[PDB]
Amino acid sequence: EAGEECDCGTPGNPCCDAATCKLRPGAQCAEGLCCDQCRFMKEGTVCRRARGDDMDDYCNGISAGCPRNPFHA
Repeated sequence: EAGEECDCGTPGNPCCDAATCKLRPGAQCAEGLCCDQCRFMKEGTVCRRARGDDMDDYCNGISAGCPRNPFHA
């Protein structure tokens, strides 16, 4: 979202930096599993590593939220 949850929304977020609710360069995201150091995790990077039971969800690279795997998320 990064709307009301612009700086964090809930403290249980990766970067949770207020610079994301500001026009400060360097911070692109504060929320989502695909957000690392307030930066979008590069496409191809998993936001969820599989382990037999789980399946690998891959980040879109330009999205902080973990995109649903089209091959059964």
